[PDB]
Amino acid sequence: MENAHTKTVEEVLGHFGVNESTGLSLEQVKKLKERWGSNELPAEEGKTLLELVIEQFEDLLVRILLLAACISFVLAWFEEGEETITAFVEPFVILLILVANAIVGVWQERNAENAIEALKEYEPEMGKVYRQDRKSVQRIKAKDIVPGDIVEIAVGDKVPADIRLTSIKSTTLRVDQSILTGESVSVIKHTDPVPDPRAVNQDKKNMLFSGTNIAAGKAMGVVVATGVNTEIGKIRDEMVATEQERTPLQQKLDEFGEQLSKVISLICIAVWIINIGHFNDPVHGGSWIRGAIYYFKIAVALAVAAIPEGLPAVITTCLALGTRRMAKKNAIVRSLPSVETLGCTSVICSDKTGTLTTNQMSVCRMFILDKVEGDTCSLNEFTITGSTYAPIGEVHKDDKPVKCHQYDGLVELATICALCNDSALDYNEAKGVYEKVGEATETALTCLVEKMNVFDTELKGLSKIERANACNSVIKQLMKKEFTLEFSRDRKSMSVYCTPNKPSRTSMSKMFVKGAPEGVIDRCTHIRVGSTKVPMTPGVKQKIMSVIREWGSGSDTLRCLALATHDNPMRREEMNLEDSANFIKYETNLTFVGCVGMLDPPRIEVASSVKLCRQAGIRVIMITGDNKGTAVAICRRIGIFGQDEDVTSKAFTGREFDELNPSAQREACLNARCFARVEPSHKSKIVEFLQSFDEITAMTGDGVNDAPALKKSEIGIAMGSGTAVAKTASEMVLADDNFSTIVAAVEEGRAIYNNMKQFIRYLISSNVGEVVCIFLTAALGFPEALIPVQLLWVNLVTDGLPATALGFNPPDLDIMNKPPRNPKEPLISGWLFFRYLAIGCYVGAATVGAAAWWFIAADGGPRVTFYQLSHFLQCKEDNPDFEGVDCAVFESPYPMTMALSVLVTIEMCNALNSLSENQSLLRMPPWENIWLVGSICLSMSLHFLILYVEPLPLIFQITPLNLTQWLMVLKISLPVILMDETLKFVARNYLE
Ligand SMILES: CC(=O)C1=C(O)N2[C@H](C1=O)[C@H]1c3c[nH]c4cccc(c34)C[C@H]1C2(C)C
Ligand SMILES: [K+]
Ligand SMILES: [Mg+2]
Ligand SMILES: [Mg+2]
Repeated sequence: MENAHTKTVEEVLGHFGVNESTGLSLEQVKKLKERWGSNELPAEEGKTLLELVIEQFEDLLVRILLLAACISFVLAWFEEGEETITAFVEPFVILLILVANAIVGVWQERNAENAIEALKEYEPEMGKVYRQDRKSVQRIKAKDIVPGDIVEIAVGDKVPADIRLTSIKSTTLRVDQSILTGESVSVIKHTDPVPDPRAVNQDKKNMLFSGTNIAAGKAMGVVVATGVNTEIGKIRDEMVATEQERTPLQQKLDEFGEQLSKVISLICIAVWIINIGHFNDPVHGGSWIRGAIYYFKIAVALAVAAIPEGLPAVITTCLALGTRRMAKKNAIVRSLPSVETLGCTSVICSDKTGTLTTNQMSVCRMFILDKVEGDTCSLNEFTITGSTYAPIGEVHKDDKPVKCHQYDGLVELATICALCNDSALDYNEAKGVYEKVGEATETALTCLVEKMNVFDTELKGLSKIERANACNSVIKQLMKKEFTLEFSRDRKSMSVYCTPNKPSRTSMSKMFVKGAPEGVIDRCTHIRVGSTKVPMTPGVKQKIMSVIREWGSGSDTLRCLALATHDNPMRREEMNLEDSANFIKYETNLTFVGCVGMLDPPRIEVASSVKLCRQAGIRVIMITGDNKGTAVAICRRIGIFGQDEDVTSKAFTGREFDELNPSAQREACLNARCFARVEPSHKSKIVEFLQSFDEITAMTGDGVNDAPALKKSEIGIAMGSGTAVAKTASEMVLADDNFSTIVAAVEEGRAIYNNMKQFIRYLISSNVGEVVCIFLTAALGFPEALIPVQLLWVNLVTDGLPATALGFNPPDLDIMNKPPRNPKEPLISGWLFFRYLAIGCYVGAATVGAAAWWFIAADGGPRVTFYQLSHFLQCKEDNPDFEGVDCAVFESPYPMTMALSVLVTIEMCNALNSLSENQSLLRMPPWENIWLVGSICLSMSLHFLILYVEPLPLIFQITPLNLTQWLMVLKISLPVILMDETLKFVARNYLE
């Protein structure tokens, strides 16, 4: 049964045919057990490691390299037995990189924590029900509770299901709804029906929600919904939903893979049509099996040349080195790709309570009476500092520090706050911070007494635990509280009856009252001025409320409590405490002492972080569960709104948002910076609209209610003081709760993005140069210039060192002054594609020309034969036109090691040209990045180690170039820098 909050307790009881006294029977439970099942949150199992590694191989471009792995394994299977050691190097190093990138991709995207497990912690193991088989209350598992059961709930217990309240056994019933509402303040509940079925969970005072706990009181009720039907069940339904979101860089590289896969297939057929016919007259060079061996060797080389192997390594290396840089700022990155996404975020959604505010209530202001003249009175306004429950602070009067031991009106004010309290302060030894005991509102008064220190009690040489209650224990030794008049909804106040201890015969009993200002001071017939007592004037009572109104409804917008006392209370025996309605009569003729305002203070660095995101073009939108008045008040402090700014169309509540038509809801998500009284389902609903607009959203909650908005967001952020559910649902956690890490992570995320796309183009320009080299030798007919074994060493070891160093390029000075980049922007531009194509064509001709140089230059090699070079496959000894030259020169390492040195040297040049896009190398010196110069030296010296170390040149088929051949490769490769510089000059000084 749903929407039972609109129906009376008798109607709901009549729906299940149950008697609230005897509850359900055993035969009716079994009938309800079948249809509604057991009451629990089902668990969502995660994908295992065997399934995640398979999805790495399902990519289209991975299947291309995997295809070349099997072809090279068959090509190495047909090789002669003498060369077998060097033959299997190709398929193994291909399979080596194939498996290496497979596990790196899984280790990168894997989320090791499950949010459903943290959500199932709120399900209580046991519950208390009334059933027909027992005359009294029974205790059973929460799994066996079915809708229609009559349950009893007491203080401290967790609510096993969603329950319609029937009878409240205590005076008032208080609940902690922070699960759904995100707010830690207790809520008063009743049994009366609530109209307006569209009302949110915050507006239903007759319902108990599963996972919440009871702050105080005792009551009973009937279970409307169990299992997934509850409100916590609506949370996990949005938790199990995962769209496999991918960061924009992963999204474009995923598309670039299918765009590259079509080219590799077309280039294979492009060489196949230029392939001389082996079915007609290839001089019968081989058998029918030997005809397809060249097409397989050229396709493997085309795949190894086009596919940028090692790219998953340099990307993952940049993410891990960026995650470590963020951990030093106390930001724990739970998803490696998510450090890049935070650079392009155009909007930041933030929960107010626990994130923008300290979640700990503190007294902001207080006042007492100063002087009374006629019907007009003057007040002394005081302010109290500190954002936390830590009993530290100093009271200021009119912008001057003052000690309150000399104000007798303040001493009695602190007397009321300590003496009438159900709460206490506590110091956590493990957490190292002061926690709260009981109500957070009453705890704010406890801190005030310690921070005021009216009696000048010595606080030095006192333990941190003893310091919590230190100033309260003194007042407890003074006055003895005999009993307490419980808080009741009618009078909106409470009181305590205390008698002095030390002034036994010189003093008499008194009664201290606190409550809502309207209901209290109307029962106050006097005003406390210092230690004296003056009658309450209608002109005085009008001036008193004039201040309390400006505190509640003003730009401050603080909660207020009127503090009054009864000097001559009624006698002990004359008070019968069973009926709660008599308490408003017992508290009367009070003397108004003072009033104390309180607020949940915003965090210190939040207001400064908002101004920085505003300069970066990043909006901030508060989505909270608190009231609209308090939220707008916080937004004016932190800078989201202006003090005089009109919030009319810029702020909405939960029901107001749902009431709008879908066309009106769209406009709100764009222009509205504040959303209050928001159900957890609406937190994800707001973020869902921002994603429909092609915006990159960042959601920072601390709460269980924030979990849907966190999981739905592309990059979520969690507070270290937040619940475990909010941590497992996000990609990032702030351990120190510093909000300035958000603006520091956006700066760290933009520097990575500019460097990532920089080496992405460097590695992608190196591949097009290797395709032109392998396509030109196949069209001309020259022997192989580059072996795919050599290309893998160039793609991984040679080009991986400067590519990783390109991630260390110094960021921009104004980088945080730029608006967020377009998430749909291409990786390459029109002029950038023409440039990488022009550069790739020069290196392709430089490596092919290097092999043609050794043959045609006739220094150390044979003389120049062009017809014999393209036709070299037709060379067999005793054939004319080959007279004078050896037929084995085509397999010599010299032409290949000539092209390999040209390829490596050019890649050291392109690595140097990758410092800045359009800037020159003279105005941007090469030493601006030290890691890049060191990467070139290591990569260049590794090109020597591959030649000289004994086993290496046999598998790679290379030899040293001695003295002279290096001068040919250095003069041919160096113009790459001059050629690229010209393409940068016309783009910088002319194109734009
Ligand atoms: C087994 C494994 O997980 C993988 C791989 O083994 N790889 C990458 C890859 O995902 C491939 C890839 C997919 N999309 C792109 C864009 C740009 C570059 C690459 C890729 C490199 C690819 C390869 C083969 C290195
Ligand atoms: K998420
Ligand atoms: Mg992969
Ligand atoms: Mg919160």
